[PDB]
Amino acid sequence: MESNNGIILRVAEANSTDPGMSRVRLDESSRRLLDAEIGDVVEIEKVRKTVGRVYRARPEDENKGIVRIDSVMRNNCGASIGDKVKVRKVR
Repeated sequence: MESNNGIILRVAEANSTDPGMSRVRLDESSRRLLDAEIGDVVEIEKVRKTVGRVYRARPEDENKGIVRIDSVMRNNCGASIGDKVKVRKVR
Protein backbone atom coordinates (compact mmCIF):
# COMPACT_ATOMS: atom_id res chain seq x y z
CA MET A 1 0.00 0.00 0.00
CA GLU A 2 1.09 3.58 -0.68
CA SER A 3 0.53 7.12 0.56
CA ASN A 4 0.85 10.33 -1.41
CA ASN A 5 0.20 12.75 1.47
CA GLY A 6 1.59 10.80 4.42
CA ILE A 7 4.31 8.23 5.00
CA ILE A 8 4.22 4.46 5.50
CA LEU A 9 5.84 3.04 8.63
CA ARG A 10 5.83 -0.34 10.39
CA VAL A 11 3.90 -0.51 13.67
CA ALA A 12 5.99 -1.31 16.75
CA GLU A 13 4.95 -1.60 20.38
CA ALA A 14 4.77 1.49 22.54
CA ASN A 15 7.60 2.65 24.72
CA SER A 16 6.79 1.49 28.22
CA THR A 17 5.98 5.04 29.44
CA ASP A 18 3.47 5.59 26.62
CA PRO A 19 0.27 3.49 26.90
CA GLY A 20 -2.88 5.55 27.43
CA MET A 21 -1.18 8.84 26.57
CA SER A 22 -2.10 8.94 22.86
CA ARG A 23 1.56 9.09 21.87
CA VAL A 24 2.94 8.44 18.38
CA ARG A 25 6.72 7.86 18.43
CA LEU A 26 8.35 9.13 15.23
CA ASP A 27 12.02 9.47 14.38
CA GLU A 28 13.69 12.61 13.06
CA SER A 29 13.42 11.55 9.41
CA SER A 30 9.70 10.80 9.72
CA ARG A 31 8.95 14.04 11.55
CA ARG A 32 10.86 16.02 8.93
CA LEU A 33 9.10 14.34 5.99
CA LEU A 34 5.72 15.14 7.61
CA ASP A 35 6.70 18.63 8.83
CA ALA A 36 5.58 17.43 12.25
CA GLU A 37 6.76 19.07 15.44
CA ILE A 38 6.72 17.24 18.75
CA GLY A 39 3.16 17.66 19.95
CA ASP A 40 1.61 17.92 16.48
CA VAL A 41 -1.57 15.88 15.98
CA VAL A 42 -1.16 12.95 13.56
CA GLU A 43 -3.35 10.12 12.31
CA ILE A 44 -2.48 6.45 12.01
CA GLU A 45 -4.50 4.67 9.35
CA LYS A 46 -5.00 1.07 8.34
CA VAL A 47 -8.53 -0.36 8.51
CA ARG A 48 -9.59 2.75 10.47
CA LYS A 49 -8.05 6.04 11.64
CA THR A 50 -6.80 6.81 15.14
CA VAL A 51 -5.42 10.14 16.33
CA GLY A 52 -2.55 11.07 18.67
CA ARG A 53 0.32 13.48 19.26
CA VAL A 54 3.86 13.22 17.93
CA TYR A 55 6.49 12.09 20.42
CA ARG A 56 10.24 12.00 19.84
CA ALA A 57 11.39 8.47 19.06
CA ARG A 58 14.35 7.23 21.05
CA PRO A 59 17.84 7.12 19.52
CA GLU A 60 17.80 3.37 18.85
CA ASP A 61 14.73 3.76 16.58
CA GLU A 62 16.24 6.49 14.39
CA ASN A 63 16.09 5.54 10.69
CA LYS A 64 14.34 2.22 11.33
CA GLY A 65 11.03 3.11 9.62
CA ILE A 66 8.78 2.36 12.60
CA VAL A 67 6.00 4.10 14.48
CA ARG A 68 5.31 3.19 18.11
CA ILE A 69 1.68 3.26 19.25
CA ASP A 70 0.15 1.29 22.13
CA SER A 71 -2.29 -1.63 21.91
CA VAL A 72 -5.42 0.55 22.20
CA MET A 73 -4.32 2.72 19.28
CA ARG A 74 -3.38 -0.35 17.25
CA ASN A 75 -6.85 -1.76 17.89
CA ASN A 76 -8.47 1.60 17.04
CA CYS A 77 -6.74 1.91 13.68
CA GLY A 78 -6.78 -1.83 12.99
CA ALA A 79 -3.11 -2.78 12.82
CA SER A 80 -0.93 -5.43 14.42
CA ILE A 81 2.71 -5.12 15.47
CA GLY A 82 4.82 -5.23 12.34
CA ASP A 83 2.01 -4.12 10.02
CA LYS A 84 2.40 -1.24 7.58
CA VAL A 85 0.37 1.82 8.52
CA LYS A 86 -0.16 5.26 7.01
CA VAL A 87 1.00 8.13 9.21
CA ARG A 88 -0.53 11.50 8.32
CA LYS A 89 -0.14 14.96 9.82
CA VAL A 90 -3.61 16.34 10.65
CA ARG A 91 -3.73 19.52 8.58
